[PDB]
Order: sequence, then C-alpha cells, then structure tokens
Amino acid sequence: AQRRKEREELAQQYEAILRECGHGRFQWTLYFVLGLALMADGVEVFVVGFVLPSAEKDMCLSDSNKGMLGLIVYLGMMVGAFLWGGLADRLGRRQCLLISLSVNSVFAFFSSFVQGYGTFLFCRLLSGVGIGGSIPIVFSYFSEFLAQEKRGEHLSWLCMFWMIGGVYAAAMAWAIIPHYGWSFQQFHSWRVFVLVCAFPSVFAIGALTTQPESPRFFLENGKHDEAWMVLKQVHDTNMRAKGHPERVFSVTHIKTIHTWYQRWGVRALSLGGQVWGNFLSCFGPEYRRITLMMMGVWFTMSFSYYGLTVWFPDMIRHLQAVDYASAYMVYFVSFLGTLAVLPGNIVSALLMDKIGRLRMLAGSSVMSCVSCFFLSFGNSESAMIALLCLFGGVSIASWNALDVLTVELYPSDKRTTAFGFLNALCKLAAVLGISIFTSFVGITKAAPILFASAALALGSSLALKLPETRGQVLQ
Ligand SMILES: CC[C@@H](C(N)=O)N1CCCC1=O
Repeated sequence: AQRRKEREELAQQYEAILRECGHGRFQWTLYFVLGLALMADGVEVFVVGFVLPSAEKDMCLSDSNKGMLGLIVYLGMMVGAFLWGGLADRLGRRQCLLISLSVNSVFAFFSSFVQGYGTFLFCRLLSGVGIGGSIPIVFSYFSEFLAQEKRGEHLSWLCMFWMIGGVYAAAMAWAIIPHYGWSFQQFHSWRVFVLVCAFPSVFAIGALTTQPESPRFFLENGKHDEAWMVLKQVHDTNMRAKGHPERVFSVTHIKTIHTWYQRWGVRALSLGGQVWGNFLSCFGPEYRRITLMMMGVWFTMSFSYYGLTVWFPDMIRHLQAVDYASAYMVYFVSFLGTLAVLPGNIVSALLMDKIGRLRMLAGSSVMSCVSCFFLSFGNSESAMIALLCLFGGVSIASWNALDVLTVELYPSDKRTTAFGFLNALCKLAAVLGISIFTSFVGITKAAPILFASAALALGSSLALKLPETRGQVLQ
C-alpha cells in the first residue's frame, strides 16, 4: 500500500517537474542521439533478414547453414533483449545502452575479419545479443523525459530512425557489394559491407556518451541529487535555447523511492535475483491480464509482420523465375518496402494523441488484415511490390501504437524489463514466422495469407481489450 502511494506521488511530481522544464532543445538532441541506436537496430535487422542468407557473396556454406545463419541471430537478439531490458531496470538506461552498443559494435567489427563460417556465425550471434537491447531501452529512456501532453507523438517520431537504418543497410548493400573491385589481398567486398554497417552503432556510442542518465531511474533508486542535477540540466538547456536563460529552476526537493571474482559472483547473483524478481512481478495480479494480452498482441503482430515481410521478396523472386522459364532485386524491393513505411509513420505520429493508441492499433490491424486478402490477386511482380508497400504503410502504425502502449502500461521500475520480455517474444515470433512462411514459397499463396490474416485478426481482438492510457502521468 505505502510504496504504491509514494510512487504515485512521485509520478505526479515528476509530471509537474517535466512541465517546469518544458519540451525543447534537450529532448530533440536526445531524440537524435537515441535515433542513432534505433538506426543501428534497423541495420542489424536488414542484414540478418536479407543478407545473412549469404545472398550472393559469402557462399562458402550449405543451404541448411544459410538458413541457420539467417535465423539464429534472431535468437541472439531475443537473449539480448531479455538480458539488457532486465539489467536496465537495475543499472540504468544509459549504462546498459552503452554496454549493449559496445558489444554490438565490437563483435560486428570482429565479424568483418573472421576467415570461417563458424566464427562469423558466432560473431553475428554476439552482435545480435548486443543490439537486442536497443528498442526496449531506447523507448523507455526517451519516454522518461516526456510530459503527457504530446508523449505519444514524440515517441512515434522515434520510429523514423529504424526505417532510416533499413534504408541505409539496403543502399549500402546496393553500393558496396556489387563493387567487387573494392577488395585487397582475401578482403572481399562483403567485408567492406559488414564493416560499414557497424558505423551507426559506433556513432551511437559516441553521441550517447554526451547525454545524462535518466533522472526517473535515479529517483526510483534513491539518488535524489543526481536526478535534481539532471533535471536542472534539462531546464537550463531548454530555457537557454528558448532565449530565457535568466529563468531559474524552481524545484527544491523531489520525492525519491528507497578475491575479486568471488565478489563479482556475489554481485552477479544479486543482480540476477533482482531481475528475476522484476520479471515475475510483471505477472503479479495487478499486471497479469495486461501482461498476457500484450504477449498475445506482440506475438501475433510480429509473426504476421516478419513472416509476410520475408515472404514477399521470395514470392517476387519466384514470380520472376517462372516468368523467365516461360541479390539486387531483393535489396531494391526491401528498399521500396522500407520507403513505403514513411507515410504511415508521419500519419500515425501526427494522429497518435488525437485518436488514441487503442483506435490506432485496432484500425491499423484491421487494415493489415484486409490488405492481406488482396494478395490472392497479386498477378504480377508490379502488383506484388505495390501490395508490399501497402502492407508496410498500413501496418507500421500498429507498431508505433504498440510501442507507445507498452511504454505507458508499465511502471518505471519494471518498464525496461517488461519491454525486453515482450521484444524477446517478438523476436521469437519473428523466427517462427520466417521459418513457417519460407516453407510455403512457390507451393501456395493461400497458406501464408490465411496465417497472417488470422494472426492479425486475433491481435486486433486482443488489442481492443487493453486500457486507454491517454491523459495519465507516466506511472
Ligand atoms: C522500432 C521499430 C520496430 C518496433 N516498433 O518495435 N519495428 C517496426 C516494424 C517492425 C519492428 O520491429
């Protein structure tokens, strides 16, 4: 009873303090800084989904090994999501984001120089473990600086960088890989592509070193003075940028809540116990129903999205093969599909707070479900490309709404743990969807459509039952 009341008081005072600081230069600087990490996540997603099948160049491996390589990095990302999301609730958002990005950058760098399939597989697995933390940490980290007024719109604009990362990866695949001359004694061009894909995470580390830790984490962990200094930094930056530097931060006091390797082991066991306690508390009676409905929504949406997104270019390739019998194309098709997301991002960001998260999610899910039925009439490659663009454009709004809803439905001391668990479930659903949808390619275009449509309808029916979070302080 007591702790919940104190945390509600803290939430209200934190809302009041963030209204004191206002929204401005600081939040947009942080927006770009974390956008770099979302871009790194998008680059990793593209590489794993479309290139890691050794599409043209590596080719030193059997087809079964191509499938394994194209999939187990998703297991790495699942493990990373759970690990870093759990740890960020105990060690801090900035700390865990820095360590996760350092791991990703280091092992991506290593994967460029390895000489064998197995070591490359291992390096990409660890890079996926590293990058898995970006989404759950980034979204909570940014949300903890936002007032309720336009929180949904501000979070929705964040997803632009994931699309930018996908576009970057596709364009770099187009530019670098075909240029086999960009090699030296053997340092083939795929090494250059792998190396250049690591730049966004290095820039993310560099930029992130400049930003402060989340003050909400400090207040939730008893460190009043550090949170006060960080909040005064936010206020002073925003007022200086707005031409009112003479304004003084009025906040006085903020409510707050409260051998070497053997010591390391003790610390590790304590941290594991705390993370497991948070995860289990996510299933307590006060969050049980929300947690299960979110699990279902996330799983069904991820299954449909990833299965269909990988199925599309394979179907286009099969159509082209059948036409001929009567790589670049995959990269260009993925590039167009990633570009098609931009209008949906713009519209959903502008309308998130106006129409609400629940209606956005349900309407976008229904639109995706009905646009799945159009694929029965995909009579040509042009039609299939157009329908891929349509599906992505309508579906991305569901993801934006789900991100905002996941941020707002959980408390600050569980936010990254719950988000990491749900994102690991998302990556598991991605693995399952890719594996199942790959089997149907060329055999039928009924099974994948029915699977995706049913999953989306189930997701919509589950989404319609979640509570509305507008007009409420960030619990
Ligand atoms: C950060 C973007 C991310 C998300 N919403 O979590 N997206 C976009 C569609 C596929 C996906 O996972």
